[PDB]
Amino acid sequence: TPVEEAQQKTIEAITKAINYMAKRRIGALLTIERDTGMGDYIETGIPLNAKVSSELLINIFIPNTPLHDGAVIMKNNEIAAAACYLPLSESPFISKELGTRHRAAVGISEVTDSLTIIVSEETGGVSVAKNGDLHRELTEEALKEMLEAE
Amino acid sequence: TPVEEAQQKTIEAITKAINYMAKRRIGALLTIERDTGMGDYIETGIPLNAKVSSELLINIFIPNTPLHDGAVIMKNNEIAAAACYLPLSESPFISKELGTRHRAAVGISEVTDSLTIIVSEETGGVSVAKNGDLHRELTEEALKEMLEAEF
Ligand SMILES: Cc1cc(CNCCS(C)(=O)=O)ccc1Br
Ligand SMILES: Cc1cc(CNCCS(C)(=O)=O)ccc1Br
Ligand SMILES: [Mg+2]
Repeated sequence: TPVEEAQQKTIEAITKAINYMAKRRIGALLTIERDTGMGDYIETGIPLNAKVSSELLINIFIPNTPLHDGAVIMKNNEIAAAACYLPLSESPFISKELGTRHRAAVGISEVTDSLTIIVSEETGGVSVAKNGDLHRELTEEALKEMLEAE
Repeated sequence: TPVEEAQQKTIEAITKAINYMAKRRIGALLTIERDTGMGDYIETGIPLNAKVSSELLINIFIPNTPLHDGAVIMKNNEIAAAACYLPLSESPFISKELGTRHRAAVGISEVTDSLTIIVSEETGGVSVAKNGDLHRELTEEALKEMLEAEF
C-alpha cells in the first residue's frame, strides 16, 4: 500500500544515514515519536517539518554545525525538529562509559513509547533506547528488525 | 500582517546564514523562486519542503556533505529542495575567475525572475544574480535591502 511503501522508504533512509554516521563515528540522536505525544520536546528544537532523506539526516548531525547538538525528533513520517532537548535518565543501569546522548535517549524512553537511535561519537556503535532500556552494539540487520517491529 | 512578518523572518534567516557562510568561506548557492515557477529545477534536487531557519541553511552547505553540491531553491518561506541543478550561463559578463556556482546563478536568472545569492568559497564575497546580471561584493546592508525590495 502507499502507507507501507512510505514506511519502508523512511526505514531505508534512516538505516542509510545511521550507516554513514557509524562508519565516521558521528554522534547522532534520533527519536521517533509513537503514540505518546512529544510536542513539548519538539518545541525546544529548531522547527523543520521536513521530508525524510538520508542526506538531510546526515547533514543535520555533521559535527560543529548549528543543528548537530541535541535530538532529531521524527513524527508522522517527517523530521519535525532538530537540536531538541530530551530529559537525561538517572538510571544507574546504563553503562558508565556512555555519555549524554545515550542518557538523553534512555531518558525520553522512560516517559514515552518512542524509539530512539543513538550513534556513539567514541566508537560509532549504534544503540536503541525503548521502555527505559538501551540495546547496545547493534548490527545493521538488528536495527532494521527493530524499526520494522516498531 | 502575518504574511509580512513571515517574510521578515525569512529574510533575517537568510541574511544570518549568508553572513555566517561568508565569514567562513562556505560556498553557497541559494535561489529564491518568485513568479516564474521553478518546479523543473526543484525536482532535480533532494526534496526537503522544510521550514526556513538560518541553522538549516548553514547545515545544508557545509563542505563535503550530501546536500552541499548544487542549489538550494526556496519557495516563499520554505526550503523546497537542496542539491538542485541550475543551467549554466554563457554570459561574457561573468568575471572569468568565477566558478560554476556563479554561472549557475546567472543561468537560472536568465530564464526566471528568481533572485539567487552566491557565497564564494574562494573569497567569501557575496553576490546576487537577477535578470541575467551578476552583482558582486555586496555588503550585508545591500543584500538585506535587495531581499526586502524583492518582497
Ligand atoms: C546499525 C549499523 C551497524 C553497523 C556496524 N558498525 C560497525 C562498527 S565495528 C565493525 O567497528 O564494531 C553498520 C551500519 C549500521 Br546502520
Ligand atoms: C552579504 C554580506 C556581506 C558581508 C561582508 N563580507 C565582505 C568581506 S569578505 C566575506 O569577502 O571577506 C557580511 C555579511 C553579509 Br550577510
Ligand atoms: Mg562593486
